[PDB]
Amino acid sequence: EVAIKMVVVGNGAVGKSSMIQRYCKGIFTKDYKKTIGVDFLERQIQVNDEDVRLMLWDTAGQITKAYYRGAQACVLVFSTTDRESFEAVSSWREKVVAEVGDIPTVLVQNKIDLLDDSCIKNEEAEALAKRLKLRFYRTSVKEDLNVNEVFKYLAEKYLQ
Ligand SMILES: Nc1nc2c(ncn2[C@@H]2O[C@H](COP(=O)(O)OP(=O)(O)NP(=O)(O)O)[C@@H](O)[C@H]2O)c(=O)[nH]1
Ligand SMILES: [Mg+2]
Repeated sequence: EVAIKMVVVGNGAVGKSSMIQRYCKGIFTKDYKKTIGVDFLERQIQVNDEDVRLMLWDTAGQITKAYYRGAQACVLVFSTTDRESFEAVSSWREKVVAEVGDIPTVLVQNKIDLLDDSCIKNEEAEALAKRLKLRFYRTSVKEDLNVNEVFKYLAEKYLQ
């Protein structure tokens, strides 16, 4: 079994904990509880012909070097309804790079079910993905849309 440590970063309330808990535990709740300390969740999946255990590290976005240390893949998350979270993506990217260098990374626009309150045009999100040279997924944790694919992509990229 191959273990992969993955970090998930982004501004407060973008849905980092919701993403991780949906992926690992299959649930979603509407109430916002800011993450306390660092929470460790895991999921065992199959990639090709190999058992893989994804070790997902969760912490609040509003961070110690120990959180990033040894990270092998990274999700950069912003929220459909939070322009500041989108503007902060580059800052989060550079924070991760400064800690661990070049690791497989993916850009995620979460809360896509709230498109009526969107603060980011589709073309702006895609322009950011291109400028950062990152694969881009639109997710809804509430609807369980594309969450599995985000983590599968990172696991496949690490193993390749
Ligand atoms: N409509 C909708 N709400 C979502 C979605 N994902 C998360 N939320 C909501 O957004 C709020 C914040 O989610 P949470 O996962 O705690 O965010 P976080 O990035 O972990 N925050 P923190 O950095 O403070 O720990 C919660 O009210 C949660 O229900 C989504 O895809 N759609
Ligand atoms: Mg959280």
